Amino acid sequence: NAMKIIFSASPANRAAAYALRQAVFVEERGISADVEFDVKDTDQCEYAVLYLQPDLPITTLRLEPQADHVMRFGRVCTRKAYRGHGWGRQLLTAAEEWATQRGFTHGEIHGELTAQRFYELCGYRVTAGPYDEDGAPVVIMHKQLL
Amino acid sequence: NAMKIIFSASPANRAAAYALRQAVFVEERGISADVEFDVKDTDQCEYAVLYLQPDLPITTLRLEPQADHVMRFGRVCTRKAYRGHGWGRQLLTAAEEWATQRGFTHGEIHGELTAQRFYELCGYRVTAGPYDEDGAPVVIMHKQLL
Repeated sequence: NAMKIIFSASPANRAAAYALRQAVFVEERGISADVEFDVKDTDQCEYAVLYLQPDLPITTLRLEPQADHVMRFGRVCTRKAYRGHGWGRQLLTAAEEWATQRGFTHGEIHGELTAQRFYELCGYRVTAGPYDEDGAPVVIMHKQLL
Repeated sequence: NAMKIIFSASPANRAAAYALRQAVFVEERGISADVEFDVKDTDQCEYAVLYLQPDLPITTLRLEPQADHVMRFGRVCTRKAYRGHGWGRQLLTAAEEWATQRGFTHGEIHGELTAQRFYELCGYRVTAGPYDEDGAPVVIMHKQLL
């Protein structure tokens, strides 16, 4: 049993991603479900999921391609018992490589202000903000992918 | 007497730019002067000014270079009696050409929500927002320069 990472729009992988987001954003943190789950969540949307076992997804992000070869990584979260062990960082490092393989040259993050330093260690920089949306501070960050 | 456009950090051109901004942002629209005039306003900062005559500046913008060959155009305004005749648009078209000559490949605007369509006609697109800062809605816009 090795740790595994999956990029795809399948029913099963899609389910894993929704289950993580429902537990963390909606239930644990009290965000409205019609805010968390949005018009971009279709059958065609691809998600990145990291599994310790086949029945145990632990961290996830949503792939959101933009114009001009910019990839945005969104809906980022980690199962509570597994936070603080570098799994999110491992997932992101793999998602960057997946994106460059498909011709994107820049990563893009709309992160919570409190996560600024984390993303700076991964090589992102603020290009706009802080501002405010849905009630709390956000910063726009970019990184050149190589 | 031809219309003239000037790009520079000289006392005289700098003065023209401050006079326009003081009249429009501070006096006409009631923004705090320590908000309008900021830490970027040094002797080394370059401004773009359009003159009908040598004693008559009518529209202006501030040159704000960013990392990675992105030029931001800021502190944009036009003398009241001369609004709505395309002068701002003429200035911007000239500032884009000035920037490409110096190796910048992208224009960047942080505009008021109400100006979205104007900038779209000039070839910009929203890449982030709307949000809110200093009390009112802003959108982040980009354009490829050619």
